[PDB]
Order: sequence, then C-alpha cells, then structure tokens
Amino acid sequence: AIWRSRSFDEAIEMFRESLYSAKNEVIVVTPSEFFETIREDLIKTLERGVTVSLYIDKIPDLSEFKGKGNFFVRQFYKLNHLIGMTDGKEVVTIQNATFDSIGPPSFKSTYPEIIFSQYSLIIEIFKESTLEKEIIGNPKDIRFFAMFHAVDFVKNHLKNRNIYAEITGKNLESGRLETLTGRVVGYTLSLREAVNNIHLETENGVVKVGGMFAVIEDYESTEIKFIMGGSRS
Amino acid sequence: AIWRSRSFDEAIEMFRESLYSAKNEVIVVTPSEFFETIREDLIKTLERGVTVSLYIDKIPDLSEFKGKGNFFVRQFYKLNHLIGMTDGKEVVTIQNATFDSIGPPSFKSTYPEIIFSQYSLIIEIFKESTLEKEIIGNPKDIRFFAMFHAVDFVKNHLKNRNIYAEITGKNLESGRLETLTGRVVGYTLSLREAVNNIHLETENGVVKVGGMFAVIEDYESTEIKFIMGGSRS
Ligand SMILES: OC[C@H]1O[C@H](O[C@H]2[C@H](O)[C@@H](O)[C@H](O)O[C@@H]2CO)[C@H](O)[C@@H](O)[C@@H]1O
Ligand SMILES: OC[C@H]1O[C@H](O[C@H]2[C@H](O)[C@@H](O)[C@H](O)O[C@@H]2CO)[C@H](O)[C@@H](O)[C@@H]1O
Repeated sequence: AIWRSRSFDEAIEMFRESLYSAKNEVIVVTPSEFFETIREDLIKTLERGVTVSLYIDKIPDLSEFKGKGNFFVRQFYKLNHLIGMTDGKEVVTIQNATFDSIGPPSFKSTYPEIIFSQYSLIIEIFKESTLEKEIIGNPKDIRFFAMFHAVDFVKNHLKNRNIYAEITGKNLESGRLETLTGRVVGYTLSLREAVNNIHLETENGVVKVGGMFAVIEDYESTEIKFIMGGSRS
Repeated sequence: AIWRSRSFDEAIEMFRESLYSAKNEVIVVTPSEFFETIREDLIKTLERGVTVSLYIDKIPDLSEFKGKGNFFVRQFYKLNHLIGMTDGKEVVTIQNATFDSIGPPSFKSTYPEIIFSQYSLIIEIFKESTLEKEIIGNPKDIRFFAMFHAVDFVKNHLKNRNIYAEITGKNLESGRLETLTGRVVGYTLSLREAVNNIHLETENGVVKVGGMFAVIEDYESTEIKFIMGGSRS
C-alpha cells in the first residue's frame, strides 16, 4: 500500500506507528528541528531492544540515551525531510518538513520500489555522513536490518573483539529462507559503489551475507543479530 | 502505475520507450558497462532538442556527441543501477544491473512517491559528482525539468552571459499554473541542503522559481527553457 497525508500531525503519528512495529532496526533521518518531537519515540524503540540508527544535521544532548539500548548517530548536513524506515519493510517520509510542518506531503508505504529507492538514498547519505555516537547497551543482541550499518559496526569492532551472528536470510542459489549461525570472520565494504557484506563462518564454511537487494553474495538478509564475544558469560 | 520486470531486455526496452517520450530533459545514471547499450538512444534524444543529463563512473569517447544537442555529463563512481528519469514524470530503474544483466528486478513508474524518492537520490549523487562535459548545441533552447541542473548551468554561465527564460510552473500562493518569461538575474544553490532556485526578473518583479516539490520559492517548475543572450540574432 501507499498512505498519503497533508497533515504534519497525521504524518508524525504514522511515523510513530511505524517505529512501534519495529523488531530489528529503524533508520531515522531527521532535521534537527524535529529531534525533540521524536525523542521519546526513539527512547521507547531502544527500550524494546530495537536498534535506532539516526542521521541528523547536529548532534543533540543525548544524556537521556545512556544505557537505553543499541543507538548509532551519524551527522549529515542536511536533509530537509523526516524519513523513517522500519525493518526494511516500510517507510514513512515527510517531504520538506524543515520548510512546512503544517501541511507537507507525506507518505507511508511497503512497496519494494519505494523501499529500493529510499534504501539507495539512505546509502548515499551514509557515505556522506560521519559516525558521532555509538551506544551498545545490549551487546548480547545487536540487531540490524540494513547490512551496510551492520558491516560498518563489524569494521569498527572485529579487530578488537570476536563477533558472533544469527542471520535469517534468503539463500540466493536455492531461493529459500534459512537461518544461519556462526562467527563473523571478515567483511567487504566498498563504500564508493555501496557493495557491503559480512563473511560468516558457518558449519558449511565461510559464506558472504549481503543486504537488501543483494546479488553477488551467497545470502541476502534483512534480519541480522550480532552477539559480542564474551557478552553472554 | 508501476510496471515490473525480471528481464534485462524488457527493462532496457522500457528505458528506451521512456526516453522516447521526453520533451524537456532526461536524467540518466548508468554504470559505464552499459553506455554502449544506450549510446544511440542518447543521441536520438539529443537530436529532438531534449537535454540529456548523464551520470557515469567513467567518461566514454563522446566524439559522436559533437553538436548533437544539449548534453551534460557528470562523473560519479559508482551507482550499480541504470536509472532514467524523464521530464520529472516517470522513472525506469534496473536494480544492480552491474551484477545481473540477465534477470535483475526492474520497474517503471509515474507515482510521485517514487519520483520524490529518486529525485532526492539523484540530488545526493549530484552533490557527490563532478561536471566533466557540457555541450550546448542549441543555445536558443536549453531545456530542463530538474531545477538543480538548471541552477548549476546558471551558476557556471551567468557571470559571462545574459540568460533569458521561459518557465511554466505552479504559483505556490494561488496553486495555479502560469507561464513566465524574463531574464535570470541570480540564483540560490545551497548544495549541502539541496535548496536550489533561479531568481527571474519578470514584468511583476524578481521572483524565485524552485524545482520539483518546492516550498519556499514563489513558483515550482519542472518545465524550464533558457535562451542565451544574443543567441537568437
Ligand atoms: O550484491 C551487491 C550489493 O547489493 C545491494 O547493495 C545495493 C543496494 O541495494 C542499493 O540500494 C545501492 O544503491 O547499491 C548497492 C550496491 O549496488 C546489497 O544491499 C549489498 O549488501 C550488496 O553488497
Ligand atoms: O523549496 C525548497 C526546495 O524544495 C525542493 O528541493 C528538495 C528536493 O525536492 C528533494 O528531492 C531534496 O532531497 O531536498 C531538496 C531541498 O529540501 C526543490 O526541488 C528545490 O528547488 C527547493 O529549493
């Protein structure tokens, strides 16, 4: 479906309703003007164990976020739209919110063509951003739907800590859904062309797990859980 | 509508059919692998007086393009999808074409939510690109649908040449369609936040004309024609 509105209030309610449904990760791109509007909906999302991956033009006071969950903040100056993408399944977009908050066009959709287009947009923003904050409140259960965020996390931590994974994804040879477990032993992150995957050692050998829309890897996944080595002991 | 395919051949035919309908401008983002596939469809588009704004990871041999029309090429390393957006009205996208050309998911749509998402994607690519070629074969009739491309052109030429315009667009106060004529006397291009407009001197004073989805300007337009000063004499 596509749901449409010209009420900022209605759109923000749809945004909140979308975040409330999240099980793994929400990616939020927001003008800093609207951080206070969504701050508590962030907090409540983190408190369910869902990852929040925020993009914002100025880093706010994040005192309140201490220990609340798994939270990543990247600085990107500047997108004038509020975007939320939940579990890679649904997006809510408020267009040009910086300039009209009020009556802007907004939409919510699960259509894969819209998700592809926005996934691609978010990856360009990712390339154009800098990581400013990472809080890993739950190192036994670090969830992602976006493999490029998962791989960025691997890149920053693998040299110092072992990282285990549970992944549900599509076997690109057979087309069937599988659940894999094992140890992350490497990764590919070719930033400029947006190729990204983890190399996961399983009982069947080391396989490559790509993200949404993957082609070259052995698996495609939007359901990723990492477990830091030693965290469960 | 949304049209979908898993045939590269079918998708390329849809891409060609979309370009064939263009009246003002086509934006094409292509891996360089596919330039030869679309080269002649570029040429034929230019020969109708339509602007081609190409993004590509490596600049090809463009000998053949000499004098053919109004052609802009920007280098961007690298997008793995073929995207064509025609007149701001329709997009065709072939996902991950670099890796599968063959059976990739492709789509064609006129839905404004898809156009908004891809317009936004293309603007990020624009920010991340460098202009490598500009050929102005028809200086009396330089057409655009994308105001950020039109403003980039103004930025590079206004100091050296007068530039006149004919614009059809929506008056953002009245909501009605108008046709405006006059002289371009300035512009706004705030690259990092993607604000872009021309300042057009009309018989009613100097007005700001923004592009698709504009809010802060006096007009929104996807139907822009520039005429270089002295070109008609
Ligand atoms: O199998 C190759 C990669 O495919 C996808 O990456 C795409 C992404 O879907 C798209 O939004 C973006 O614009 O381009 C990249 C690369 O072409 C997977 O998400 C990746 O994990 C794969 O590496
Ligand atoms: O009126 C402000 C600007 O609105 C639009 O620009 C948007 C664009 O639609 C969107 O795709 C992009 O991501 O952000 C920009 C800026 O918020 C018009 O196209 C512009 O011409 C206006 O300046």
